[PDB]
Amino acid sequence: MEWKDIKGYEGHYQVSNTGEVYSIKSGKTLKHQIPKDGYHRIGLFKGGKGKTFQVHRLVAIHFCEGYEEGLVVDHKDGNKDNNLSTNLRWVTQKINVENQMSRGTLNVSKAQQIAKIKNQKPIIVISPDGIEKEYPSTKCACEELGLTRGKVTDVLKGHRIHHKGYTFRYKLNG
DNA sequence: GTAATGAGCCTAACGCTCAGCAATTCCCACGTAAGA
DNA sequence: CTTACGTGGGAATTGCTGAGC
DNA sequence: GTTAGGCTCATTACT
Ligand SMILES: [Mn+2]
Ligand SMILES: [Sr+2]
Ligand SMILES: [Sr+2]
Ligand SMILES: [Sr+2]
Ligand SMILES: [Sr+2]
Repeated sequence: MEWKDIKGYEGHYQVSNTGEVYSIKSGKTLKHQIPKDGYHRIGLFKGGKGKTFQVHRLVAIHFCEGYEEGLVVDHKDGNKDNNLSTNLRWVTQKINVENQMSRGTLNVSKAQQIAKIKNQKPIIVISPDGIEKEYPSTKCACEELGLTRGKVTDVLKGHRIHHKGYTFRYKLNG
């Protein structure tokens, strides 16, 4: 098990390729914090003030060739508890995602399902006769009243004053 | 003693790349009324 | 006849969203 | 994936 001195904290702490962070003045080795996001963190103190660090970055920074600005540390096996240096590697955020893609575990349908709902802006229609009705979306209205979306939108933005006799205005507050 | 520190624990944010769908932008086509 | 103006389509863009990193 | 800051309690220190 290889040990190296934590750069910028030499003489105070040390790190091992297995993911162990040892303190010299404290005598013992810092216990890993494992939050809800599941990444092991620890706090390193320097001159009274202590900062929070990610165990896997510390390992990667000290035992992994490939570090370049903006790069991100990846856990090859997806096991965030496996922090051996051999399981980590400096990768490009694009590449880290492409891997999820390959494994087919990147989820975007959940966002889409919630966007189809959340992108709707309630509008108010005004008939030539004066009667008004509030619809859930410009789309919904156009369909019910046989209108064209491009048009209805133009009126809503003030680019056109009316369309097919009706006029439109957004429903504010809600 | 009292007080500055260090180890543990947590919460809060924010960026990457994704790809379906509502909202938008706006170039076009037509019929009609106005211009030279 | 040659422009303008008033409509009404609809094709190509934007922007939003929550997940697993 | 990434960083910051907060809180508690013990450890040490010593105003
Ligand atoms: Mn990964
Ligand atoms: Sr909405
Ligand atoms: Sr919205
Ligand atoms: Sr365009
Ligand atoms: Sr004439």
